[PDB]
Amino acid sequence: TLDLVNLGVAANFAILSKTGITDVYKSAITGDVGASPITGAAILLKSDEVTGTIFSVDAAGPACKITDASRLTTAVGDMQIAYDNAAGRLNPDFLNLGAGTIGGKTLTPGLYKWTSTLNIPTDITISGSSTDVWIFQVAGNLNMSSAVRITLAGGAQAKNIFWQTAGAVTLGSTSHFEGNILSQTGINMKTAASINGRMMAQTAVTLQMNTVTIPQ
Ligand SMILES: [Cl-]
Ligand SMILES: [Cl-]
Ligand SMILES: [Cl-]
Repeated sequence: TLDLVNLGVAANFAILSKTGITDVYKSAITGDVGASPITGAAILLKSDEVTGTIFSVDAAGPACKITDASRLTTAVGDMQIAYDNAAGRLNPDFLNLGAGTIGGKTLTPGLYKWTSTLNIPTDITISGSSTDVWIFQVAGNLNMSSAVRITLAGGAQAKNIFWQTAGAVTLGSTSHFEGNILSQTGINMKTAASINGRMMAQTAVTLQMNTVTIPQ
């Protein structure tokens, strides 16, 4: 059975980036948010958008920010460790499933790899037990089209789903994502898309009136 990806201190964040968090008011984020090593001024959220704590590396940022460089440095390091962990998993159960487009599929537990960009243009289901683990390795971008829902079935839990992407992630408007995202570049959400999962970007996270909830 596939091991979880240990997020370390990054597990405590709904959104964690390295070059900031952009936002088209109003979003609704549940969980802590942070960015490092960029200045906290690059976190463009307000306090009424975040249920939790906004962490900054310095004295800049939203009014409600907490300055804690050492925690952010550990979280971002742990985020990098998790990204490398997840990208380093060997012996995939699936390789280039659906030839890079996977609309309509039901995904069972395991390690999946794509040597291209992955597209999700219609609804999909992730199906498994409450202890099963999915790891999706994407060597290109990860795209999901407008209004696409990812449905969880059989007891599958968002906290046991990990998406590792070497390129940028784009979630289209009204879409609904499930699982943790470890992006090597950005994670870009569009108008009123939602995610039950974490947004861990090694560049920036950009939002447009999104709902972001940390997995329970
Ligand atoms: Cl850092
Ligand atoms: Cl990769
Ligand atoms: Cl846009």
